Amino acid sequence: HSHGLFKKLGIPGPTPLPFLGNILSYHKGFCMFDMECHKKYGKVWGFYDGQQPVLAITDPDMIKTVLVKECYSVFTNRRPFGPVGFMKSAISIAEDEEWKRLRSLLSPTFTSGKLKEMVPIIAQYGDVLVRNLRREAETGKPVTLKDVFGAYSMDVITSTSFGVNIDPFFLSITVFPFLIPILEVLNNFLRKSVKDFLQLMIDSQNKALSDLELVAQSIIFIFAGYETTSSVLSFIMYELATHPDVQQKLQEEIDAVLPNKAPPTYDTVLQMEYLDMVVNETLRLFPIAMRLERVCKKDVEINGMFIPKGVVVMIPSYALHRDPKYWTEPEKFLPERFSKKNKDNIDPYIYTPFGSGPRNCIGMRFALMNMKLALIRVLQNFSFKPCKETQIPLKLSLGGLLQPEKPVVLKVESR
Amino acid sequence: HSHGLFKKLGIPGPTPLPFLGNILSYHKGFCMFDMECHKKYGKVWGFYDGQQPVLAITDPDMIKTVLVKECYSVFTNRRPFGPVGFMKSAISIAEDEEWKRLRSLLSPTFTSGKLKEMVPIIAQYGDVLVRNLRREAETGKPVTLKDVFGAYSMDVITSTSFGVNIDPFFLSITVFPFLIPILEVLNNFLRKSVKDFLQLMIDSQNKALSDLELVAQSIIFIFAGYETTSSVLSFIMYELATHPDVQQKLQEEIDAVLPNKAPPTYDTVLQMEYLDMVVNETLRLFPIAMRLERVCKKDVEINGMFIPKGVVVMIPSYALHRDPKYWTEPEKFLPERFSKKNKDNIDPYIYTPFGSGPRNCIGMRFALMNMKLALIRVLQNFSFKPCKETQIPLKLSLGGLLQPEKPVVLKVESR
Ligand code: HEM
Ligand code: HEM
Ligand SMILES: CC(C)(C)OC(=O)N[C@H](CS[C@@H](Cc1ccccc1)C(=O)NCCCc1cccnc1)Cc1ccccc1
Ligand SMILES: CC(C)(C)OC(=O)N[C@H](CS[C@@H](Cc1ccccc1)C(=O)NCCCc1cccnc1)Cc1ccccc1
Repeated sequence: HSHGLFKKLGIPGPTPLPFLGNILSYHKGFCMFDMECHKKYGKVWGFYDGQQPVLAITDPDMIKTVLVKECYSVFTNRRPFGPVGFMKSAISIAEDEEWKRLRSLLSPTFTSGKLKEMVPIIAQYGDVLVRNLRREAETGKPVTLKDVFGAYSMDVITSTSFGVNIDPFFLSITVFPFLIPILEVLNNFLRKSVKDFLQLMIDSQNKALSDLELVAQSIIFIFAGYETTSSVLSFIMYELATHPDVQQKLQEEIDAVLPNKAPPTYDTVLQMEYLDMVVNETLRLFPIAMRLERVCKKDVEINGMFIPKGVVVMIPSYALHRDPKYWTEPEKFLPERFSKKNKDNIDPYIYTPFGSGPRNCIGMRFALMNMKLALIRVLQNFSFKPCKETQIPLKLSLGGLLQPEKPVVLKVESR
Repeated sequence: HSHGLFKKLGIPGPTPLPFLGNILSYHKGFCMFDMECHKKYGKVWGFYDGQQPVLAITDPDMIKTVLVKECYSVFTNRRPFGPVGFMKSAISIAEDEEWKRLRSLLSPTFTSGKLKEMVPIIAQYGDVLVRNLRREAETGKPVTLKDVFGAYSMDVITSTSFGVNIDPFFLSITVFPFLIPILEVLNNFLRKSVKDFLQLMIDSQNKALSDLELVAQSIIFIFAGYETTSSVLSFIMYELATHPDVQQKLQEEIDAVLPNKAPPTYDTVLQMEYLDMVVNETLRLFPIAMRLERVCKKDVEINGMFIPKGVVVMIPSYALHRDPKYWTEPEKFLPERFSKKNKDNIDPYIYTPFGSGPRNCIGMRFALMNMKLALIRVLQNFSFKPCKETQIPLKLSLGGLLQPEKPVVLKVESR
């Protein structure tokens, strides 16, 4: 009863089936579906997540309009996600004025000054990461990176935020979004554990912040602080192993900036350009968000195109990061794309690993620093080679979230 | 999990039961529940329609703030009603900017000029109403008013709007509002019959109006144009029968303005003050809307009182129309309250039979004229006396909508 929206507007796209819409095309993942649609319809197309119309845009100006120019006015909130419960007060989930309050309350936590305070604290768990790698390296045995990276990722998020130091169904959500309010009325490790980030959240309480709403942000920061950091670091070391010349050229820069295995400081990390080039190129190949979404809260006509209320505007970050119309040989791992000689030829609204506009990743600078502090301390001590069980080429998880199919396993040799 | 909102805010009210909230108190109707709550907690109280918090206000300034001062900004929409289907595009149901468009598109239909055009058309069915009453009067037999009034009400709405001339479950809606989106995906006499009001709706099409959205307004105008007119006219004739002095004093004014049973014109109706006093007093005793509601779309602090987002602000029109703190002997039918000697002592935010602010009854002036044109032609020919089966005193429908329990039946005598 709503599958004729894009047909009325003259917007191309795949023909939706009743109830299901176009979800059956997700059998190859969100990424392959966006790449195929981008090659079939061009700059703009639409589809249906069940009965929910989703409009996809690939025009950099139109992307700037949604993410930056018309953020506070029209494209303020993402697709409604539930059931969440008390997590509705989370900044990544809150909407409209409730989000505007949380954004300002939590913004001063990721400043250039607050990050510099965490470098002396993070430098501890970097050495634990090396010494935990030193054990599984002297013993000739392939290492699951996401395990030793996830242990480092959780050790950082619990101390930077609080100070603690320690060593299948969403498919029906899109088909049955009417069942989301159902589960809300159908209804703890942290609801009392909360009873630094945690400091400022009470120091931005001295229009203040609640407590159940303080826990919700802490849980959110623990999610993204754990899974995103470990998953990207795994993606990086796979590329460094499958491209040994890049791994060595990176090791040469680390030793030049940090001789005698110097401790990586805040200022020494921002000086390494080839390290940032490797991180940015890996994030181009593997944008863990895959997609950026905004809900059209009222009828608009952006860049000469009518968009009706309720439509979910989507930006296919993965499909744009691998578009041959912007990247030469887009499947190859080439960090020289982000060299200061070639960095100018990159549209910031085509390359969006952290989003754009007022609602981008608030912890972008923290995530870049955390991963760079991890790579520096690890590559200072070890080199990485592919193993017999190393999945080459690496398959992406055909499911929902952006992960490798088989875990990344490489050989570790101590320098 | 949300029954502590008014307890946190220090707002009094009845203690809600889990899931049900306070709906069990509706066993005496919305009206008796509001009257008892108004006497128990005073100016402001709160309750829960299941899990939905509803705040009741009785302060005229605070009522003016919600209905008039902060309408476009905060209190723009009513309680979400569903499942409606295509009727979501109806002006009484539409929200935010969609309603603002429909209001302006349909406003010029109820001007003082458009009503004057319908007086020569309505005057036809007034004589049919008399001649249909003349048959059941020469035959000594009590008449069900709502039947002969409903036949007149439908004959007017179909010709004024188009030109055609022809002679149990909502309880679960409040407990299970999560089931409303369910029924929406679960899914005609007028969807093709539409294929004057109907004129202007296409003449306000020559940012225009749709067609399925044109039918939705036509159906809405047929609802209120049928049930409201007949129900109030029944309430009026009961009061005129149970107060024969008022019925005669009204008959004297009608014959003075319209001698020799003159045809009631637009200008002759607005001259009769005692007729308007009878209509206004009946609407005080019987405000068919009972309640006025606005959804708080964002946190506000109106008249020194914090109100959170999502709360349904409610104005108990019935309870305020019978408040002894504003009306002396509020249960008695006394049209002299609206005399030009005493009309000044009436707060327009306490007496709201048609609402107030930008979202009041758009067909207020049409309804007043339609009923007055009906009373004039009927009282010119007949007098009304109570019968053996006349329910004296009249009981109100203890259920949902404001109706009499037993239908109003009176004796009719031709003058
Ligand atoms: C490699 C690491 C990360 C990447 C690539 C990444 C990427 C993203 C992207 C693409 C968005 C959406 C931007 C948009 O919608 O325009 C986002 C949102 C967000 N990210 Fe991250 N993220 C990373 C790590 C983190 C970390 C460590 C945190 C720590 C708190 C974090 C917190 C958030 C929050 C709170 C939001 C929602 C902000 C809002 O809705 O206002 N992310 N991230
Ligand atoms: C005795 C007769 C009537 C009474 C007492 C009455 C009363 C009311 C009241 C109290 C409201 C809500 C006002 C508010 O929320 O502030 C309303 C709304 C409305 N009424 Fe009536 N009404 C009557 C007859 C009619 C008629 C004949 C029409 C013909 C079209 C009509 C059309 C509407 C509409 C469309 C709305 C919603 C307006 C909007 O939401 O913008 N009503 N009425
Ligand atoms: C992706 C899309 C649009 C198709 O549907 C959605 O699932 N919507 C996302 C909401 S799920 C929720 C995760 C969660 C909450 C409670 C318990 C378990 C799990 C969340 O709010 N997590 C935000 C974490 C911050 C983050 C994550 C990744 C990278 N950097 C930062 C909203 C969303 C989507 C994409 C990026 C960010 C946020
Ligand atoms: C009352 C409350 C707040 C507790 O819940 C609601 O049921 N909400 C009302 C929505 S029901 C709908 C009626 C209908 C639609 C399709 C098919 C069958 C029935 C409607 O939109 N009818 C508006 C008709 C205009 C009118 C009616 C009466 C007097 N004058 C004008 C919204 C509402 C409430 C009170 C007054 C006006 C509108």
